[PDB]
Amino acid sequence: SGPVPSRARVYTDVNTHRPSEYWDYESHVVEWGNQDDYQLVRKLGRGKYSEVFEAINITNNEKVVVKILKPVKKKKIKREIKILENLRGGPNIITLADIVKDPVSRTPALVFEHVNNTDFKQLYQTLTDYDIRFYMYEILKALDYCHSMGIMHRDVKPHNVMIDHEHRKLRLIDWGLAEFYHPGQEYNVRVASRYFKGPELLVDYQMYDYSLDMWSLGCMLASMIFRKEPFFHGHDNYDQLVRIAKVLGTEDLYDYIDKYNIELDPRFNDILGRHSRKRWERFVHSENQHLVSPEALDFLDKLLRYDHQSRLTAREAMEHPYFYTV
Amino acid sequence: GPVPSRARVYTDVNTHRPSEYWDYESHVVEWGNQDDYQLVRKLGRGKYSEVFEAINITNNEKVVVKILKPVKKKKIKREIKILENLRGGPNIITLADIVKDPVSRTPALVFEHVNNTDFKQLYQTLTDYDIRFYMYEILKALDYCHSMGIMHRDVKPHNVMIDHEHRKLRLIDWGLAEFYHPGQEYNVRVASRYFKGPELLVDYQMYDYSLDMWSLGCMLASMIFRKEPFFHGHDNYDQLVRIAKVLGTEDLYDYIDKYNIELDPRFNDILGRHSRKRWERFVHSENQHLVSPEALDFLDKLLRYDHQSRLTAREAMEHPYFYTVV
Ligand SMILES: Clc1cc(CNCCc2ncc[nH]2)ccc1-c1ccccc1
Repeated sequence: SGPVPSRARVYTDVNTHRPSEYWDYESHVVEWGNQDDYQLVRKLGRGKYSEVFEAINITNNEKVVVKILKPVKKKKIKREIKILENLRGGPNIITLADIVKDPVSRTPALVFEHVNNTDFKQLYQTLTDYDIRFYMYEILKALDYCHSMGIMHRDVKPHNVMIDHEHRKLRLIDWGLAEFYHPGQEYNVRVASRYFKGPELLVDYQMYDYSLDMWSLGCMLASMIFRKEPFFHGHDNYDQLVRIAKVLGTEDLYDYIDKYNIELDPRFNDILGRHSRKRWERFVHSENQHLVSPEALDFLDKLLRYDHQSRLTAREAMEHPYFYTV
Repeated sequence: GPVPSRARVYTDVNTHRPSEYWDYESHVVEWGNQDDYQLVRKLGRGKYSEVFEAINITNNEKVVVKILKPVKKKKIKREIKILENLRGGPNIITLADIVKDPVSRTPALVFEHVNNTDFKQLYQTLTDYDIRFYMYEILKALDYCHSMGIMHRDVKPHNVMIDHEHRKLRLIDWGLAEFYHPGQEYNVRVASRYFKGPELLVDYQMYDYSLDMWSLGCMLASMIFRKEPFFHGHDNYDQLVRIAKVLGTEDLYDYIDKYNIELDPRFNDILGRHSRKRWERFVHSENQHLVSPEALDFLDKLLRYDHQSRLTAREAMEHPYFYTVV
């Protein structure tokens, strides 16, 4: 008849039991403050529908980050703002400080706490096996919190994780794709960045949950311990599933899609092939062995599962032996 | 002639901004189609506008439609520009659309719907706290619009829509609002009689945002003392006399001397001599529950003849009267 329904094993009804105002971002009233209080200093980068700037709040001489949004979709701006407001103050969540709009331009801008970022590549060289544990625990704090608040980030990747290694501070940012979890709801699968996309998205299984973020986090952990960036290197969304199948095997992939009665896209049949399930110790080499341990591999194995229901939740992951040292 | 004056705050916000932001005469107005809106009932009738509750048929959401009698096109452009400039500001009525009826070609402004609680029910059950709360909400609107270089120039109870059930307040009716430019001489035929600042009544044209602070003072006094209106003039000359009966003729002569104001000969036989009355004189059994030393200290700092001596909206927000509000 169609796909088998699914629901989160944790924080299932947190949004249902809350008032309409909290989860309805379309009805949320956005109060745009004056942009004069902020003086833009330099461009920090340029995203798809946003330009980020380092700025100074002239009213208190404090550094801030200003994300000038290309207002391509209003509903999307409202969702992000609402989620940021909802999560404001949460552990390791980027703090939205202000919502402003420049008076002639009338372009929406989000003002955040400033983070002194340590480069992905630069941090990578000096990252110890403990450091991977510590920061992975810090991300888990952010995820367990946002999941407990009925929100799935849906865009977990190293670019969205800001780290100040000098102060051992981590912030989960870029909430633009984030969404309110509602049990039974069917979500758009065109979320997350290709390498971090969960199997559910690639096979077009819409009734996904917070566990999506746990797959993404698994991909990040895999890339870190093994020093293989990205871990699953798809060249497109179809190939992405093949790259996962080359590691997890095609047997468990068919068991997954059968369990949820998923109609596999015709473009898959000719590229998927047949693949054995690979051991996690196969990726261990001389360049990465110092960051790899049985605990790390046991933890990774419990994150990188086809079955979204079978993956550890953020809270279960926090209790894993891998983190006994943090 | 009269000594020049300028605002103590947001003096050159407009000057340092481009021509497009404040030249409303050059602003390009794009009139949408009125067919998206179905009028429900008349909410009231102003001088050059008729307001209606309406339904946006494309989304079944209620909206407010202000049909404007097009006596002057320059004024309509000014309002539209100001509304567009302020759109999204805290407690500012949100302009949602600008439409013309296809056959009538009459200009109409579409705003976000506000459910206004019945004034009579609200007036009797209002408490000391509700006044502090709603006053702070108006201050948010004023500090914001003054920050954007705009003086409302028509602050009065009628232009403050309050939804008590949801504790929502909107400052509306921007038809008399104007861009502040330091040194500019404005038309004094603005605001509503009871709310007209001394500067308007003595024909002192170089006024600023502080005009709105006097008007707010009139509302506050009316609220805490349960006297409506507080200064009950029967005309614009008598209006100054009503103020003089409270503030005293001594300070009135100090004011007009400070700015070298030529007092109209019509004031000669009506002004008289009046002593400075203590604010405690207006306290009675019917209003003593809404009055406090903080309230009287705050009111005293708003109802000043000298427009430069009145608290700015930001200073007013920092007053001890609001120490009990978020
Ligand atoms: Cl300003 C005002 C206004 C109202 C209601 N205004 C009615 C506005 C209206 N009615 C129809 C169209 N617009 C109620 C209370 C207040 C008020 C509340 C606290 C302190 C001072 C004043």
